[PDB]
Amino acid sequence: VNPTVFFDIAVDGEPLGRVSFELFADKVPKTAENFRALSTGEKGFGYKGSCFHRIIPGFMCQGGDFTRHNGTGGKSIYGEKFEDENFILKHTGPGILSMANAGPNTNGSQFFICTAKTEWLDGKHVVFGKVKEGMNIVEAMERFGSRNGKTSKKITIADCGQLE
Ligand SMILES: CC(C)[C@@H]1NC(=O)CCCC/C=C/C=C/CCOC(=O)[C@@H]2CCCN(N2)C(=O)[C@H](Cc2cccc(O)c2)NC1=O
Repeated sequence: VNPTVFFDIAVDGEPLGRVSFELFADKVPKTAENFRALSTGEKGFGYKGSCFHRIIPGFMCQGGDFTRHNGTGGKSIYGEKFEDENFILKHTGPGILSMANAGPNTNGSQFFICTAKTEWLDGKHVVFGKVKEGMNIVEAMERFGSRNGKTSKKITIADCGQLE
């Protein structure tokens, strides 16, 4: 009933490991579906081959700009940015998957993975999933970030899809 999807993470093209996510389709169906479909690539576009453009150790890893690859782009499966679905789920700790945005109701494809409890994001960013397996891989990804977020190596989603 709740999809599981995975990313295979690579560092400058070399496999690091697999991160899998439970998507909370029972609580945020529209936001979950967006990420799910972009993870399978089923519409002809999505996350495969894209990079994590901003990694800030102790805070979060942000990705999802598969159109411009620099953090300015990305697009939802809905033909336009979409509304903040709800704010039921909170940023409770490491592993929380949540939507990046440019203000209220501007969800696209960019998302972030928390690497700490970030409760100050509640009510601003829509939480729609959590890491299930491979949190250690997300932690390792932090090695390649910095205080301002620029990455020291290219951190990419070499492959991704749905497991369940
Ligand atoms: C999706 C994309 C088109 C979007 N871009 C625009 O709004 C234009 C200007 C961005 C300025 C960038 C600031 C970066 C600051 C570094 C620390 O915080 C971040 O990395 C945040 C973490 C939550 C997810 N997120 N970026 C975003 O959603 C950020 C906005 C943000 C910044 C800081 C705190 C915060 O809660 C939210 N938005 C974006 O990245």
